[PDB]
Amino acid sequence: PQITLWKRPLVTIKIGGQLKEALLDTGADDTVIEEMSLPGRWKPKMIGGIGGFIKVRQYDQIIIEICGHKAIGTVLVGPTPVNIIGRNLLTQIGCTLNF
Amino acid sequence: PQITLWKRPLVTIKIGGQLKEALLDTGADDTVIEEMSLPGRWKPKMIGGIGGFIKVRQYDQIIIEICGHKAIGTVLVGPTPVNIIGRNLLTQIGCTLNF
Ligand SMILES: O=C1C(=O)N(Cc2cccc(O)c2)[C@H]2CNC[C@@H]2N1Cc1cccc(O)c1
Ligand SMILES: [Cl-]
Ligand SMILES: [Cl-]
Ligand SMILES: [Cl-]
Repeated sequence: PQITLWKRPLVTIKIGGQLKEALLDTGADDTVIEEMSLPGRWKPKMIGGIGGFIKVRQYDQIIIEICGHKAIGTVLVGPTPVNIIGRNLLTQIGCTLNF
Repeated sequence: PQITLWKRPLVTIKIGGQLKEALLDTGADDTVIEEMSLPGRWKPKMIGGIGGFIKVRQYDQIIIEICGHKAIGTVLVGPTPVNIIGRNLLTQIGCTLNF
């Protein structure tokens, strides 16, 4: 699809068998999702936000659907204001910026 | 142009007679620039996300040139670690997400 930016670019994702709303965020290096259960071992990760740094949990090779497009990759879990699909997965689904 | 997301989508902007590097950020509602002088009245605002909030100065009707495209809108100025072009200006240059 082509998504304009007059409103927040919110889409539906599927992760852990559940539908969630998430923001397509080209300003985010990484994908971060609100607290939920994911399989496997995790590693620590620091995000640098506009207001400061924050530590989250990194899960690798997680299955996730974004607007119906299947992806498998790194998902961070922590206290994000909104679920964020960052560049790591935007690249997987072939998303570009155009003007 | 078409901009892939393998790396941060940084572009050159011209604002207030100055050249700066800024991030095209579809997850940002607003545009926020590091400390600099801008003309006109301003009012204080708080903007935030995963790492906390920062206090910024809101300037309205500011002309910017983003990667060669002129636009006008509100620009926030404050202690942001990265210059951010948000949706309020991305729309004006015709920027969309495509996949
Ligand atoms: O921390 C923030 C942040 O505060 N904002 C909000 C913001 C920032 C500037 C202006 C505005 O109106 C809103 C977000 C927006 N996209 C990534 C901005 N980030 C960075 C981020 C987020 C998640 C994962 C990452 O790897 C990086
Ligand atoms: Cl990944
Ligand atoms: Cl505006
Ligand atoms: Cl449009």
